[PDB]
Amino acid sequence: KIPGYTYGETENRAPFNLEDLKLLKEAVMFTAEDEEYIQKAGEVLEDQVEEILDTWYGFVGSHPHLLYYFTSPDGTPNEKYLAAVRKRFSRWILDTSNRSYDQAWLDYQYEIGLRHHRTKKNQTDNVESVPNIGYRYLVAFIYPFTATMKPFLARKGHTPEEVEKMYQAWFKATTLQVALWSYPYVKYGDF
Amino acid sequence: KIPGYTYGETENRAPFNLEDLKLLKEAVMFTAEDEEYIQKAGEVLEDQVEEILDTWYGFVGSHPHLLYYFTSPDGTPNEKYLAAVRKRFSRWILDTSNRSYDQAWLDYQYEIGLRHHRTKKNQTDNVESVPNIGYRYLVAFIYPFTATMKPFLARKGHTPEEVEKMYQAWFKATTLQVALWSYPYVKYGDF
Ligand code: HEM
Ligand code: HEM
Repeated sequence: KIPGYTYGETENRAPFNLEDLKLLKEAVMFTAEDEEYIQKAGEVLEDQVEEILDTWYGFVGSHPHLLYYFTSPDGTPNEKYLAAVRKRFSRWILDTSNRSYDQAWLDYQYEIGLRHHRTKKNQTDNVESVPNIGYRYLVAFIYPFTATMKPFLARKGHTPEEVEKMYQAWFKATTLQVALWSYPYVKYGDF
Repeated sequence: KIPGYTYGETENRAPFNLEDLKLLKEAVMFTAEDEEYIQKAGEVLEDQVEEILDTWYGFVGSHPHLLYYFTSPDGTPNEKYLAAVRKRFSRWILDTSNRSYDQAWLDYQYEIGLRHHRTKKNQTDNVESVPNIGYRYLVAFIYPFTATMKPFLARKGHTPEEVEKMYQAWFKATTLQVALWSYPYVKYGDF
């Protein structure tokens, strides 16, 4: 098992439903054409995942104000936290590419947003760390995550158009997901 | 002479400062190299601006749930609302390419986020319409805005190199800006 990973077992039901989902997917231009390529993207990404996270944490860990979010109260990086989160992140990359975007998925998007927000942050791994990830970086992270991703989508031998649609499906998925994760951060009624 | 366009005149100081902006630019990977390239995006965009809004309002306009936020209580578009908003939106495309991202720029980012949130929505043009634009769509719109932008950066004859640099800079500026806009949506201290 992957510790802390509780997909389909949140227990706890999302405040947004499947109609909300249809409507947000439309805002983000996500169609059945995108579900083909997001999963195609899975195949291309599966065995590259370790190297992706190395480029990811290499970006986080090269900025103090972002590494911050992984630190012990003494301002040193919690190595256990980093490594515990790394694994669920790994699994998310795959989930995005493999789960059906349904009630359970939605329930876990609620979960994940709660884990970034002060509501649930740090309870999953029983670490002591910063209480809240300020929402501004969640939005901002949309850029580096998407953009780091692009080379990795090519590397496994794919024709610019194959890569551009995989990329775009990934861009939309990320945006969509983040948008959903904003729920706990937003003043009630403004979501 | 653009009604309700109050850039530099907001009377109204932003709750995020310029060190916040440096850190957020950093999350978004935005550097001096991007400064140059949005600037260059501007020369390309300037004389296409009208067609971009036609592409843009076409998107808002074929989704009832999105046109929603421009409608009068009876559920029709407030055409006075769209025309007034379209002018300010025009100038924003230009401002993103043209202003230094300084304290002024930042004060107006605050303002704009207030005009989307219930705080100020509908007051600029003195109209009756819906009270709040739910934050979920603000984030979601990052994708359509960015992606609908790419083909326009290509139509003035530039290399897939230059065009890729101008696109990236735009994708970064948009995300960055939206991230800032979320402020009045987000519970206090969670941003
Ligand atoms: C593109 C936006 C982001 C994506 C796609 C993303 C993805 C993820 C995923 C998949 C997890 C683990 C999910 C799980 O628990 O099952 C996670 C947790 C975490 N991420 Fe993010 N993340 C984003 C933004 C950020 C930002 C901006 C930071 C700031 C450094 C950050 C730092 C963390 C931390 C500290 C955790 C552990 C949360 C906890 O204590 O449960 N993430 N993220
Ligand atoms: C990438 C995301 C978005 C961008 C770049 C953007 C851009 C803008 C700009 C530049 C303005 C004029 C600001 C000014 O007065 O100076 C505006 C206003 C407005 N936009 Fe957005 N916007 C975004 C998201 C949305 C969404 C999701 C909707 C929903 C349909 C929307 C609907 C509106 C409305 C109704 C106003 C008028 C607000 C008021 O009453 O003053 N916008 N937007």
